[PDB]
Amino acid sequence: RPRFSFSIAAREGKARTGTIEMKRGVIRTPAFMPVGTAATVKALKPETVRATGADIILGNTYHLMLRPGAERIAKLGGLHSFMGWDRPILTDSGGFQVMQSEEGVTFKSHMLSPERSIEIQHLLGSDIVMAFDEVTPYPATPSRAASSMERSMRWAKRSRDAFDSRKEQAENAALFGIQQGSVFENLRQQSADALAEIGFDGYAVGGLSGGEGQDEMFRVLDFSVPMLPDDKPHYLMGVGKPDDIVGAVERGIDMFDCVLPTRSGRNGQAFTWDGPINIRNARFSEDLKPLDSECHCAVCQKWSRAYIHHLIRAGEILGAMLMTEHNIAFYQQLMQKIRDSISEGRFSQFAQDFRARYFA
Amino acid sequence: RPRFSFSIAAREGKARTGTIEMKRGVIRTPAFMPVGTAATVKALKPETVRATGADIILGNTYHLMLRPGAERIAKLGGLHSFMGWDRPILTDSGGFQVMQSEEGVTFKSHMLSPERSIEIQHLLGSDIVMAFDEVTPYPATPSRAASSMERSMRWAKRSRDAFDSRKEQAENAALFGIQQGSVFENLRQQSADALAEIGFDGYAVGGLSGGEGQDEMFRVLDFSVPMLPDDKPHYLMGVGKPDDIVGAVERGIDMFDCVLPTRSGRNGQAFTWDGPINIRNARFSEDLKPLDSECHCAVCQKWSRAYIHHLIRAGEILGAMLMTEHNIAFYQQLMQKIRDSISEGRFSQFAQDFRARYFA
Ligand SMILES: NCc1c[nH]c2nc(N)[nH]c(=O)c12
Ligand SMILES: NCc1c[nH]c2nc(N)[nH]c(=O)c12
Ligand SMILES: [Zn+2]
Ligand SMILES: [Zn+2]
Repeated sequence: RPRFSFSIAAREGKARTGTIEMKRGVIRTPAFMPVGTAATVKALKPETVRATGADIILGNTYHLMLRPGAERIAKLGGLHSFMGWDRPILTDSGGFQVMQSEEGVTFKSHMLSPERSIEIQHLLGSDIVMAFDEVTPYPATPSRAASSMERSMRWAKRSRDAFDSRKEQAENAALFGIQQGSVFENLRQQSADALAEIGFDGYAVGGLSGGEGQDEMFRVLDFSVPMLPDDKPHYLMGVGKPDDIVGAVERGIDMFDCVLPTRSGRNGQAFTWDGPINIRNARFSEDLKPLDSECHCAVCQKWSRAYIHHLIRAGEILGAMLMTEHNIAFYQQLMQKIRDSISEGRFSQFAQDFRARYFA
Repeated sequence: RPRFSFSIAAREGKARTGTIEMKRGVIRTPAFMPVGTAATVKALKPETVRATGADIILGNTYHLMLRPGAERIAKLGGLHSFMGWDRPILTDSGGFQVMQSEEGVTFKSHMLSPERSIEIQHLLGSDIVMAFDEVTPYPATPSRAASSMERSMRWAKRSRDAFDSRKEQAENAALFGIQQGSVFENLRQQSADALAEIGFDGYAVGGLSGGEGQDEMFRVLDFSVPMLPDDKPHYLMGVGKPDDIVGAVERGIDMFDCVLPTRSGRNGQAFTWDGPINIRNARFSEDLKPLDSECHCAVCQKWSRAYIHHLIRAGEILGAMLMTEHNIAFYQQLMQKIRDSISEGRFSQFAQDFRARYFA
């Protein structure tokens, strides 16, 4: 396998399905990345993450640099070895957790800058490295959005140069740039233009899911995604709810990460094709059905709603484990249905059918 | 398989190795039972419990009756179905958690008595049912020890009769009686005599590990175990540390349960053949070795001390999972080495070698 190759196998409107080939494996797009905060997808062994269908997971640069430490992980062999996940890993850059000077930022639990962020991602042994950016809070005035976007584009060039100057990283990993500009079309365009002039392996749409709500997010995606190079992956960071994913794919997004399936699983929320359920609710106390009637996951093959209800109410670790496994499996099944429907030219109908039942 | 059959395959001194055949499976003795408090061996799926070598697990009557409820579990199909463990389950009776009238006891989180305890164990679908007893606090005066023992023997007969009057339970489960009498040889003998006159499928030594310490516990086992019927299993409830298990087997015990491997795993203590380690200690922060150098468990095949150190310090659920799996696997490997050494007539040497290295 090459360092990086993205191929589109089929299209429907703005939606695409295809593959990213990297040295540690192939990633089927559109892809959902389970989030490994501190070198673990919470409550799951890596084999279990893989069994659900995940091709790639996300690691958080900010958190890993605080504990256990980036240099410590490198000394121990890198993140893949440390946590026992041998497939691709994408690492975010830290600009979200940060949300200061033109050089970068210092904070108390440390320093982050374009150079230091790329270096930490190198120390971890990341396959997909994200450029270090400045993330504008929503809402943002035009002036502030422009200033943060301009800074982010200067930092994208510094990110690019830091990555390239590290031969081992440049030869074996990929680097993605991050579009900014808040909700403003002209800034989004300036940003896209700047990123494409520098050139990246992939392009994230940054700055959304920051409080603007789905309508506004979709409106911004409507004009922002066509500004990115068509022949590279489009990554929407920190999204999201199933309906957010479907609608973002309808608008050209190829990759996703979110803590929702994991976090909400631990809290008692299970995803189903008829919408999420609150497993702690009394209505589930003697319900022998699985979490979801169609789900192929091991949890739904083996345990009832009633049992998982008990586990979560009791604070048992196995409750977290089962909820999380199901939720991640559900998310992967969603992505698989999206991939198959696009390849078969029936994604429009899938989205319609999905929504009518999920929000019945 | 029969309802119940215990066969001794080999002996060395007072130590025995053999099998208990029951309808849901065979139990290799000497046996360690992982404890499932509230319908879960904490942090482990039942398949993982089985993969470690466990033949049987313990369920806590007291806790299950409080949450989720005994009648609720019966309505849902019984404990095996509820939690997804299809092999034998032993349930304790509640007399430990209780530690009042001659009829039984009422308390606030409910009622327990010989009849109600046997009924709850029936509702759960237990394979090995324990008689309901009264457990004397240590230390106990001779007079108090005698009174509690006498009461326990009256309650053993009531337990026996309740079990027998329930045809389904009598035909498919086994009933074990519990010897009491504190540290007093004459009371222990009276108790053994009373239990054997009633007749049970197995005999537990109750009332120990209550603060008397290992020396005293071993002294009491020295005279108490020979009082029990030789041809039935001998169960030491709530024991224990590896060296406690070895010494109890040297004195004729065939079965064990304890929360130590699970509880102490979650807290950061890993068992090793050179003794327990505190994985949170700084000395493990960059240690690439497995938890134990010889352990065959999946955790030690795959992850380092350093990683598990990180997980436990971070409060991650996977830390609990890995620690627990290892500790239960260690305990099963201990039991396997005990079984093999007795069968091969080299258990004396094993015990000696085990102790010299574990306490080096
Ligand atoms: N949801 C927006 C977002 C999530 N994670 C992010 N990480 C970075 N560097 N930048 C961003 O804009 C975002
Ligand atoms: N360690 C003593 C002990 C543990 N669990 C027990 N359960 C019962 N019924 N009786 C007992 O004496 C004990
Ligand atoms: Zn499922
Ligand atoms: Zn191990």
